[PDB]
Amino acid sequence: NPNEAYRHYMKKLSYETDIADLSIDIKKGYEGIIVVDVRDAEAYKECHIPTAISIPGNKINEDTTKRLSKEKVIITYCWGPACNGATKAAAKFAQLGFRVKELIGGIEYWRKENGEVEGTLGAKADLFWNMKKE
Amino acid sequence: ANPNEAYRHYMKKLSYETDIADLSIDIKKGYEGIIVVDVRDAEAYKECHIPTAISIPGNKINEDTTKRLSKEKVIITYCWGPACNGATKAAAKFAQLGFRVKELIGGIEYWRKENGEVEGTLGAKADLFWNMKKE
Amino acid sequence: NPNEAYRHYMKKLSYETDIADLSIDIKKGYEGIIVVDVRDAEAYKECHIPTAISIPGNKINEDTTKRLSKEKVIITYCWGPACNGATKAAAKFAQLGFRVKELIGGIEYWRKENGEVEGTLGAKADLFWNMKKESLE
Ligand SMILES: [Cl-]
Ligand SMILES: [Cl-]
Repeated sequence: NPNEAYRHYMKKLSYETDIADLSIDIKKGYEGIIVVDVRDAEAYKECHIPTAISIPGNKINEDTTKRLSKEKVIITYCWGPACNGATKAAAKFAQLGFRVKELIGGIEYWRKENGEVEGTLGAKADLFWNMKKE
Repeated sequence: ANPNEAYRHYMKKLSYETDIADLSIDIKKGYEGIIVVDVRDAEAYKECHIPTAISIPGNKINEDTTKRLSKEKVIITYCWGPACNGATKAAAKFAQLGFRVKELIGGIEYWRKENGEVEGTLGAKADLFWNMKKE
Repeated sequence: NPNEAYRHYMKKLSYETDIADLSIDIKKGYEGIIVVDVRDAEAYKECHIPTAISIPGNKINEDTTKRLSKEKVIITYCWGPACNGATKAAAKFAQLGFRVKELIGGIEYWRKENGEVEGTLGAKADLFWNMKKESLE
């Protein structure tokens, strides 16, 4: 029924955010969020989203987030739609008592949507995770 | 989890959405039990949209703009693609209006990547993705 | 609240797996999973994921799954993000009593993430589903 549907979509929206919404908070300098790149350290060093900090997914714990305020909202992101990293991170952040949303689209679509990137390689970095690279 | 719980989950998920495949079918056979609604900006629509689809910007979904729509048909909302949440937000507003709705995963982005035809001013010449930098 | 949030995220993962996780399973030779390609038979024969068996979604039932172990886990995959195949498939498998998870990204992102492909056309096969090829097949 309509009511059940409404609750469903709203709830789904409460656990996520898209490239468009993020691009606005960054552009307006909203400080109510902390953008966290949960991919590999070297991946972040080569290319990452503006204002984002690095915290590889397997490194999320009390020590690596001691400086993060529980008053803000954590936005996690991985490579893209084909990655589950952002989701695994969200669970860990949540377990640590944070309010968290996962970015849908990842850095892949942030770039496809013509977003700016920072890093050692920038727009020259690989668009996708390379399963064979390692 | 166990099969019983798994079955419920997957079925439920399927009840709130639909893919490019199922859409193309109802469009090919001219099914009229649906109303394809483009939620993106008015300009994007006019430039390139899915066949049989109407234009209703997400931020404009309300009683006034949905007065000619029949609660008898099923609403199918769609935005740019996997990176957009428009279709989802649109579904909530539509369900809030007492409608029966489903969001289209893939957006018009995959409708094209899947050799789908489009109508509009620029047609297949329109940009594939949303441009953050465009004013 | 954090508590509910944790339950939500954990449950979402319990019904899926990604390219990365599957690649590690294929490489480590894990036998606790059964990769099932749910697309059209022809598509599979042309290009599919290593160690995966062909079982078209519309052809899933007790006859085609009789020789599959219930002790393992079924991983379904369709073309990609814009497909519901794997999800419809998961449901049927769950109805048959199997433990199952769907692969997000499908074969599309498997190949994009530089994955190996086996089949007739291999890496030369089409990357996306062709809406027109249907009438022609
Ligand atoms: Cl108005
Ligand atoms: Cl692409």
